[PDB]
Parts: sequence; C-alpha cells; structure tokens
Amino acid sequence: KLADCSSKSPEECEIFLVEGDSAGGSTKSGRDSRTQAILPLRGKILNVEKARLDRILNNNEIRQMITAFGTGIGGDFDLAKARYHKIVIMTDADVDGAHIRTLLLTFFYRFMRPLIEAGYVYIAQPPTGYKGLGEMNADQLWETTMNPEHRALLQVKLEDAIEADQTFEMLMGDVVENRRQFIEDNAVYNERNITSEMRESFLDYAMSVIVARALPDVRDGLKPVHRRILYGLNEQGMTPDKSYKKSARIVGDVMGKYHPHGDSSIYEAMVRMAQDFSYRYPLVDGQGNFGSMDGDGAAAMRFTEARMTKITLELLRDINKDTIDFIDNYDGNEREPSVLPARFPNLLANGASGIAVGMATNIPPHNLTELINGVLSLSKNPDISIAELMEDIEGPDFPTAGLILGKSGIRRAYETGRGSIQMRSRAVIEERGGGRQRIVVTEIPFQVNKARMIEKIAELVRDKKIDGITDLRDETSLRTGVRVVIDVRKDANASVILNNLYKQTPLQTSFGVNMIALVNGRPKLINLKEALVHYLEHQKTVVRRRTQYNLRKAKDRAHILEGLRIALDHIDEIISTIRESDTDKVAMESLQQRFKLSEKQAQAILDMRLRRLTGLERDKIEAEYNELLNYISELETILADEEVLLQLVRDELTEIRDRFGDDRRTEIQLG
Amino acid sequence: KLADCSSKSPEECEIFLVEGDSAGGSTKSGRDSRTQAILPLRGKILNVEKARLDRILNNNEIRQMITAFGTGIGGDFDLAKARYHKIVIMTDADVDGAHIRTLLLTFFYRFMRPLIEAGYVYIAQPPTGYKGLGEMNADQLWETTMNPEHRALLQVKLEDAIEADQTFEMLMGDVVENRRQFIEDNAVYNERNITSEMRESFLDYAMSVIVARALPDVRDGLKPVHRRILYGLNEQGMTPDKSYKKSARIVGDVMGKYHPHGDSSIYEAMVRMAQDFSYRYPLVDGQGNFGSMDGDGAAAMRFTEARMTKITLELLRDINKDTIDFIDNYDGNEREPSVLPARFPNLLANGASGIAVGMATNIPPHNLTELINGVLSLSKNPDISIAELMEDIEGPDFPTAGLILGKSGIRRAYETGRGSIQMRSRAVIEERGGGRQRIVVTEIPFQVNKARMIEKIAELVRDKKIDGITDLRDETSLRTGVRVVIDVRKDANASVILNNLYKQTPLQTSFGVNMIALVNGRPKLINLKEALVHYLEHQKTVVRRRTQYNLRKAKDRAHILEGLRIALDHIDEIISTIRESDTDKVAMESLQQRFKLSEKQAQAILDMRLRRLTGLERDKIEAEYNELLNYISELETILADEEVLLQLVRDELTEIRDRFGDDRRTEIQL
DNA sequence: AGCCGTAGGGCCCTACGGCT
DNA sequence: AGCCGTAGGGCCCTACGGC
Ligand SMILES: O=c1cc(NCC2CN(C[C@@H]3Cc4ccnc(Cl)c4C3)C2)c2cc(F)ccc2o1
Ligand SMILES: [Cl-]
Ligand SMILES: [Mn+2]
Ligand SMILES: [Mn+2]
Ligand SMILES: [Mn+2]
Repeated sequence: KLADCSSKSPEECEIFLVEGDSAGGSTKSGRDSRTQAILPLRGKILNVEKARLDRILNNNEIRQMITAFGTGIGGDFDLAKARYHKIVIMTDADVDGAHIRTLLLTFFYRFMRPLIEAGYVYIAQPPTGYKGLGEMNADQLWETTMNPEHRALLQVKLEDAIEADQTFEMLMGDVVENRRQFIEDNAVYNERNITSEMRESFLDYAMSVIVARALPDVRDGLKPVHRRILYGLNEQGMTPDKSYKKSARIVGDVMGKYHPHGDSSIYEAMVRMAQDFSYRYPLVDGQGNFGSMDGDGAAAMRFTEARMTKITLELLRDINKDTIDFIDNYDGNEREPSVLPARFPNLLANGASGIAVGMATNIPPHNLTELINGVLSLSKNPDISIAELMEDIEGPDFPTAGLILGKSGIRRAYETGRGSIQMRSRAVIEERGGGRQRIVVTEIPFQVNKARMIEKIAELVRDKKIDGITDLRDETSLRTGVRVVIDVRKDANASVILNNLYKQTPLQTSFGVNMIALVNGRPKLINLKEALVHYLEHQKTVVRRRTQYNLRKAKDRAHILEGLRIALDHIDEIISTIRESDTDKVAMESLQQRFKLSEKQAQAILDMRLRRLTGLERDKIEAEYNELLNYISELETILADEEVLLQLVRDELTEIRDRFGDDRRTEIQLG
Repeated sequence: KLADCSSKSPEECEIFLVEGDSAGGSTKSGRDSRTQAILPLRGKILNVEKARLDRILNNNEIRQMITAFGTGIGGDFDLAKARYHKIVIMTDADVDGAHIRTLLLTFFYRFMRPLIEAGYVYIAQPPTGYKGLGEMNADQLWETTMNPEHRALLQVKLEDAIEADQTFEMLMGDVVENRRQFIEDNAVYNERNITSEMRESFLDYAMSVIVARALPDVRDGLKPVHRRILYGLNEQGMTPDKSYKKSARIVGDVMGKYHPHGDSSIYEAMVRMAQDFSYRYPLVDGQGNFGSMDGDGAAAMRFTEARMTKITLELLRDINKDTIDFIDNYDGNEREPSVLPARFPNLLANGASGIAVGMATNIPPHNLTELINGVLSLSKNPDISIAELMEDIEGPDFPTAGLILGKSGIRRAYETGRGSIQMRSRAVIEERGGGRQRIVVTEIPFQVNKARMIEKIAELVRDKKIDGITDLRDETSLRTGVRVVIDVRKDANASVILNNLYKQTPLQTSFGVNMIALVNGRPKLINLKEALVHYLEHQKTVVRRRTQYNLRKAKDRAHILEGLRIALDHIDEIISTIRESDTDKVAMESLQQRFKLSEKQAQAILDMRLRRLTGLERDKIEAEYNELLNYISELETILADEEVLLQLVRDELTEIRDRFGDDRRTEIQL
C-alpha cells in the first residue's frame, strides 16, 4: 500500500497520490525515496459530497489517506501533525484522471480545508500521450514530474471560500439539474485557483462522458465503444461467412487500435451486442456462453468467439465509399469512423441506455418493419405528424416480447421524447390437475432479471406479504423457452394473485423513456420525429456522397481507359517510344506529349503488363468503357434530381425491410 | 454455488462438476433444470493425497461437494444420505481438465470411495476442439454431452483396491520418483476402470507439461510460451526499429494464434523476458512499469507496451530461410515454429527455470562472450574436455551480479548437470563518521526479492535474533542502483554482524543447478558440454538449411531473369507473339514453344510491365542476373565443403559475440 | 433499494519440484 | 516453510442519473 519515504521531517517530505498500483510501481521506481512518499489509490474515489459519513469513514481509500496524512479531519484537524508539507495529486493525464482529481479535491476541501489554505496541496503535471503512469518509464516520470529541479507543480490556492462551497456543491452535489445547467452553459464542442480547477477539470470530464462515451449518435445509434468494436470487426474482415474469432484478440486489437480503455468495457459491450435478450437486432454473432437472462455473466473473453451479424453489414455498408468522414484515433496512428453509414435506423431499432453526467438517456427498441415504413412515410411528407407515424410505428418492440399496457405513455414519449411505459409479463392461468391451477409466465419485461424476479417472489411468499402461493418454479429450458410456474392454493382466485404480483414484483415493470442522443455532436432530447428526420437526412448525405464518390471513381477509370485505348491503337510506337527512353520520367514525358496523355494515363500504360496485349482486351476495354459511360449518365442523373436521389434511398431501404424486417413481438393491449 | 435441480429424488438426480462459472453458464443453459444439478468448481483442486487433514477439511471447494453430496465423508460417510445417484465429472476437454479429473477421483476414492463402489461416479465426455465448456453453445453441450439419449457417459468402476491404492499413491503421492519412473516407463512421444483412467488421464497431463510447457528446448532455450510470444512479435514485425505495441493486443494476438492459455501466463512470461534483473539478455523491450526487484508486479497489460530486443533478432534471424521445421498450431488455422534458429546459445545465456511433473529444471544464466568462446573452442575439438571448456566458461553470470563462492559446485553442475552454488551479496563495510560504520550492500543474489530480504532483516532485529544494528535503509535509486545500508552500533564488529547476516538471510543463497532440457523432444539432464553440442548441432543444421534454401530461390530467380533477358533480346518477336494470341493461355503456350521457355518464364514475361522496357530497367534486369550468378557460386562452395560451412558458423557466431558480448557481472571468488 | 452500462482501479486460491 | 514460473479457475470498490 503506502510507500513512505525515509525522512520523518514533515516540512521536507512529500506524498504523491496515484490512481493505483500500476501507476505506483513507476512512481516508486522513479522517486527520490528520501523525501517522496506514494499512496496508490483504487480508481474512482468516493464522492464525499454525495455520500453520508458512516459510508465515508468506512471507505478504505479514504481511511488510507487520513491515516497517511496523520492530521485527523474536520474539527480534529491538526495541521501541526502533518507528516508532509506537499501532498501531490498525480492522477493519469486523461479525463478520468481529471475526474479523480475533482474527487480528491472535494475530499480535501470538505475534510481538510486548512491543508489547502496552508498551500500544502499540489497537483503534479505529468505529460499526455500515456494511458496511465504505468506506461511511462521510471526515468521519464521523475524528470518530467518529480524532479524538483524541473517539475512544475501547481500549488492549490484558495481565494474565495464562498465561491468554492457553491462550486463543490454544484459540481459534486446531489442535485443533477444544476450540474446539467453548468454544463449546458459551459459546454463548447505555478499556482492554481481551486475554483477554476474544479470547474475546468470537471467540465472536461462531463463533456467527454457526454459526447464520447455514454450517449449514442442519433445517426447510427452507436456509442464509440460499439462503433469501434464493429469497425474493428469490419477492418479485420470478420464477417458472417467467415469463421468465428477469439474475443481476446478482438478486445486487445480494438483496445490497441481504437478504444484505449479497460478490457471489461470493451469485452462487455461486445457481449451485449450478441445477446438476443438485449438487442432487438443483434449486431454481434456469438460462439459460446454469452450470459443469460438470469444475470449470468458471459464466459471470460478467453473462452468466447464472435463475428458480425448479417444485419451489421448494413451498418457498415458503403463505408469505404466516402459516405462518412473519417477521423484519427486517440494516438493519431489510425483512422476511425466518426459515424457509420447505418443503412438502417439503428438508434431506434435497438434502442439505447446510458448514464452520463448531468443527464441520462433511455431509448427503447422498436420493430424494424414499422420504423422503415415510418421512415418511408416521412420520406413522402416532411410535415407528417406524430400520430400519423404511430400508424406505422405502433410502439416499442422488446426483444423479450411480453406485453404493453395502453398507448398513453407511448404517445407522450413519441411527442416529447419522455414518457412512461408499463411492461407486463405474459402470464396465463391454467389448470394443473386435481382441481388446482397455476400461473404460467412465458415472457418477462425487458431488462428484467428472471432469477432476481423469482427471488423477490419467493421473498414475498416467505414474508407472507402475499397470500395463496404454494410452489414456485422456473422450468425455463432451451426446449421450452421461458417457463415460470407459480402454483396457487386450491380454491384461491388465481387472478387476484396475479394482479398482486404485477404490483408487487418486476412481473410488471415500467420503461422510462428519455430519448437523449447526440445531435450535431450535442446532447439533445428528441421526440420520435426528429429522431427519424435525422436518420433520414443521414441516409441522404450517405447515398449522395456515395454517388458523388462512385462518380469521381468512374471518371478516373474512363480517363485511364481513354489512355489505354490510345496505347493499344499505337502500341508499336508505344513500345519503341518506351524502349528508347532511359528513365520512366523520360518515357512519361514523351508519352504525354506525343499522344496527348495525362500522367495517370501515362502511368497506367507504363504499369501495363505485356499480358494486356492479348488480342481481345481492346474490346474488353472497349466493352468496359462503354458501360462506364452508361453508368456515369446514370449517376449524373441521380445527383441532378434530388427526388431521384430520394427514391433510391426509398428503394434501398425497402430492400432492407424485405430482407430483415420481422413480426412484432410485444403485444400492445389497450389499457 | 450449486445450481440444484428442482426435483429432490436422488434416484434420478445427477450433479455435473465443471471447472468454473464460465463452463457452468453453458451447462446451465443446456441442461435439464428438473434433474441435473450443477456445481462449478474453481480450477485445479486440492491434491488430497498431498494435503493435511485440517487443511483439507477447510478447503472451500471440498466443503461444497460434501455439502452438495449431503453424505459426509470417511467414517461418517452415509451413502444413504446421497442427494444424487450420478456424480458426473465434466471437466474441460484439455490436459488440465484431465488433471482435474485425477484430482477429483483422488478425493472421491480417499473419502467417498463408496460412491465409486456404488457406481455413482460418472465421467462426461465433452467433445474436443473447444477451449472449455464456455466456448460451446448450450445446445451443442446438451446434445453431445448432457442429453441422456445421445451422451456417452462412462461409469467409474473400481476393480482391484490394492491396485487402485498403489496407483493413487504412486500418481498423487508426494514421492516424486515413483511418478517419474512411471512416466519414463510409460512415456509415449461404456465403463472405465478407475486405475486405467487415472493412469491414462494423469500420464496425458504429465506428458503435455513435460514436452509442451515447463521445460525449455536445448536448441533455443525457449519454452513454448516464450517461443510463441517472440515468434508472434516477429510475425507482427514488432521489431526494435518499429515502435512499441500495447501488451494487451500482443497477448490477445498470441493467445488467439498460438497460445491457448490464460493471459496471465502469457503476459507474465512476456514481462519476465523484459526484466533486466530476470533475463541475462532480455528478449523483450518493454515500455513502462514492468515490475521491480521488490516483487512489485508489472503494470496491467492495458498500460504497457513491448517489442523485440535487438538480440531477439538473432534468435529469430533467418527463420524464413527454411531453417527450422514449422508445425500446425492447436487448431490448424496457423503454423508455428518448432524451434527458433537461435543464432546464439539462448539456453545457457538466459538459463531456464521450470517446475514440471516428476521433474524440474534450473539452468543458470551465463556470459555470452564466454558461451560463444566455448562453442568456438568446441567447434575445433569435438573431444574437448569439460575442464577445457571452463577455460571459456568460468561459471554462471547472473544479471544481478553478486558473488559466487568457490567452483566445486559449478564444476559439479557442469559435469553432471547438477550441483549447488553458493551466491552472496556484494557487501562492504565503511565508516559513516564519529568512529561508526555501516554495511553497504550494492548487489544481491539472483532471484532474491529485495524488499522481503530487508523485511527479513528487520524481523531478526525486532525478534532480537541478531544484535548490533542501529538502522537499516534502502537508499536505492536509479542514479545509485542498488544500495542497502545497515548501520552498525559503534564499537560492534561489523564483520561479525555481516557474518550472522549471511547465515540468517538471503544475503547468501544457493542456486540448485538442475540442468534438464528437451533433447530430441525428450527431457534430459545434460552436462554443460552436451548443452553446447546440441546447440552447435542446431546451428549447423540451421545454416546448412538457410544455404540450401538460399540456393533454390536464387536458381528460381535466375531462371526467371534468363527469361526476361531473352524477352529483352527479342522484344519485337515477343510483342508479335502476344499481340497475335487471342488469350493469355494461347500466348503462354506460344512463348514456351517459340522460345523454349518454361511455363514460369513464360508467365514472368506476360506479367512484365511495359515500364520494364526502359533502358534502366533492362540494366537492372541484367545487373541482378550477374550478381545472382556469383552469389550462386558462393553458396555452392559452402555446400561443397563442410569445413567451409563450419567456418561460416564460426564467423557468424563471432560476429554475434562482437556485437553483443559484454563484461562479466558475477564475481567468482575462490 | 439498487439496478441499468461504460468507465477508473485492483488480488486470491489450486498443482507441480526442489531447494532453503 | 514457502519460494521459484507456467498453468486451471474467479470478483470487488468507485462515479454517473433516473426511477
Ligand atoms: O486490458 C486488457 C486486459 C486484459 N486482461 C485480462 C483480464 C483481466 N483479468 C480479470 C480480473 C483481473 C483482476 C484483478 C483483481 N482481482 C480480480 Cl478477481 C481480477 C480478475 C482477466 C486483456 C486480456 C486479453 F486477452 C487481451 C487484452 C486484454 O487487455
Ligand atoms: Cl512487378
Ligand atoms: Mn487511470
Ligand atoms: Mn411490478
Ligand atoms: Mn478449463
């Protein structure tokens, strides 16, 4: 744990706080052991502005610091008892390191304010480009960050205690809405004042969580971790027709290439995209144990294999035709997509769920046939209304099936982006023999843990909080599908029992809609229409850019083809012209001038292999050339009449609906 | 946590024992929840043959089977209290599953012997091709293994209790040697009798660990994990000139392609190869917290990055030149090297350390100049004596420097493969002012944890087990290197204190030399000479094959160039021939016919780009031909004569020693 | 309540041989 | 005794918002 220095003269000593043991090892290896101590922490640290005291005092990482500092806390804070006069925060140089810093200041500020007032609290400034202090060699760390001769600490200054109380309460407090407002007002897409630092550090954290972690893009419906996963699967060509591949490779690969975060965030995001109880349309095809509806985790990543689903191909379809803008990855050594072509409205179809900072999102999945007809109808009428859409899109369609009670929250969510929706299991009452009945549950509400739900029921019977239940079993199986059996006592009204379980168990459960997604890179709450409007315009830009791309590429080809026909019509002079040229450059120049060729045409000829002279290519080329001219007119046509552009989108979407659309699962009963 | 079945009638109740919760998931998803209970365990389970009773009674996974079985054990075993009539062992279908099988039986036999007597014990037979049962889809597991209508269970049958007795004790007992005899005796390079299965399961496990895990190869000194790692580094071109790559993806890559084992075994083996205090010549070049001599682990693999060292390039040099035999990986989707060319004696240079089954290895690191001078001397005197070799190779050379006391143990290790080697820290006594002194240690023995040792010293001071010390400081730094200061009480005899310290602490330690390596695929205790003979033999083959390889490719290419030269000699004919051929196939036949070309020459011409017709290109074509002709002769000379070939290896080894040889670090004192 | 899902962070048991 | 290194297997805390 704590790696203390040897000098017991506090005023000369210093303790450094690092995010964990990985960072601690480099920090132990580079320090001057005489005067520098190290306490590795354990990641995110309790937000003592939110927690109550008993929990605070029983928190190990806190206790370690109090112990380590020796000054006591609060009323008993005794600054003279300090064992170091420099406490240095040295978190990783990332937003998460910045968050932790805010977490640490909050504590010092809430429980050790004089420590700040005496200027005992400093902030190391380690350099960027490292995932964590564990990535630095021990000599670079000491020099950049720990050598007093050159390190650049920032002593924490406390200017206006009134301004600081509000900051910690605003930034780190129970009340989300002031958090959210501070972000909205400040989001923009030697010594240090503790107010600016908290504001500046925490805003970078929040913003990063919002636009690059927890919320999905309206266009493709994806978060970066999923976008990176499927992209990585794409880039490695791991498609449905190819065999499965090991999850660990994938994770390490994506982690090295696109997603610089722990394997668990990567592995578990990939796991969910494969669970058919999680994804209305699974994007990942899984080989092996990928968890269960009882809350069983997936097998460890070394055991499992995965690959793209077929529908995933439509997300990536046309990605290499300049339909979307690529960007550089975290270290610059790679390009990654900012968004996928998403040839189907993935956001609504699979829905979404995220806890951000200052906000959350909660978007239910939907039936794909309805959505496309939804997008189809919108394609034909920009002023279409919400209720006219719910003729196509009757509502959410959970991968778990089950039932929905009434259309009242559906409509409010679609009109406002927020609304509440009751999900009911599918339960029938049936006879079990000898004058007794049983309740049989074959479908459960979305995101509900079956075992947990069974547990609670057992809990009520045992607690006599519910009367009339005799036995309780889970007969679920592969051969059966879900089958949960509740045996009722003879001559009891099974229906009153059922109505109790809905009220008293997750047997009935509510989905709270909170459709926030990223719109032009900014979080926005959207109603159903804006969600569809955005996907549509996305599809418009996609098909357009793709058409503009196929067109550049065809004109290039013909120009090369024009050049090659010439070469063929004068090959003997071509050859000798070449034979008598010392350098390519000489030849390049000579070809251009004699035959009015461009460089490409001229290059393409030089690269032409002898085998291309066979007697028949000249028409093969001629043949190819002519179709090319028909293709170009065809393309030029689409880019010159937006209505033509639109109908093609309709066609390709229609094509999608026929292939992948399916029946509704969730029954919507009028409440 | 047992997943019990809803029913409660032992007559029809089966409990499936599986390695863990990953395996337990698929099993639960495909089983019949009505009648099949599942108890996931936690990997290698306690060897009850080697454990102490109280310790056994307090083992968690043991207690769980009992509690689950509900029949007690040993004396108070009450078969009537059985809660299942089938205890089905469903370990993964790997050698480690087989080991775990042997460990379960051992417990059943020794403590629940009636179960077997009653025939209640069964062995599921999951199909091969899977890593564990978590890689299976539930339906596949149910159909092939759990469905009573298609499965092929084996019921366990005791047949001779004296035989079983002797066997269990032989296999699982703490007597290593009877286990070793059994292997060497039986090494090969429905129902089921319990003796047959144990014998067969255990032997299968031991074989695998002997030949494919724990022992290095005499030729390259590598264990399979190291080899596959370095090889993997090579295939991905993670070379010293290129930049570091994240450990995590290397691990994932090595694991997927070559090493189907836990990332911990992969990462830590990689880490060891990069620690300058573990490897005498680090094979890996690592970036970040790769641990310390204090037993600090490395940083997690999401944090670190790695690449080959330069010297690793010499382990891998010319692997493409058909120098070693490739093999199929574990699933036939890849090829991997059987050994590396090892253009330097890696076995002795970095030594090896490995607990196997029935045996272990402990080879110490050595100085490379010496090693290579050893080989060089050997190469001129097949009959050189071990003493003559020690004139090159004075003894091990630990990465940690330090002292070795005497040479009789060395001399014993090198002549027998075995011998004991007393190591000591480098400690001096110096004054600190005021007539006082201190003991300053600047080097510690090999593989000694430094912090532990200091903590050990502080205990004896506390426990008063030693007297005369007033302070004890680890003043180590990157600028200092190692420096541990023991402050001595004024007028004490600091030498006397130093002497007690050596007796009571790892300040002195011994290295037990146990030089066992894989020779022709089999484990062997070798002497130093043997080790070098095989190395040199390895180098001989490697360079011969490279040369034979280099010769075929040159000949191929010269052949091709001969065809381009002809095409150049008659380009106009060439053009006509092609221009009046309707297809490439027609053209190709015409070129062969018209120019007496082989098919391959004919294609090279067809593929020739127009740009090859310019004056510079044709020169390049002619020039490369002329060089090839000379290179070809050079090669043939070497195959014409063994001394020439033999002289080359010396040259290349000498080359290597000049590039990488360094000074001795460990001092051999008399 | 505590859970939902992307995030920060980390340690334990077992087998096996041989040396102290 | 318990350490040396390749191996089987697995789990906890924290932040974040909404209900
Ligand atoms: O970044 C990573 C991390 C990987 N890590 C292996 C997993 C981390 N290990 C699980 C926990 C660790 C730990 C600590 C303390 N206590 C407990 Cl219980 C545990 C269990 C296995 C990884 C593996 C790959 F194949 C490829 C890329 C990888 O990239
Ligand atoms: Cl070419
Ligand atoms: Mn970090
Ligand atoms: Mn309910
Ligand atoms: Mn296993």
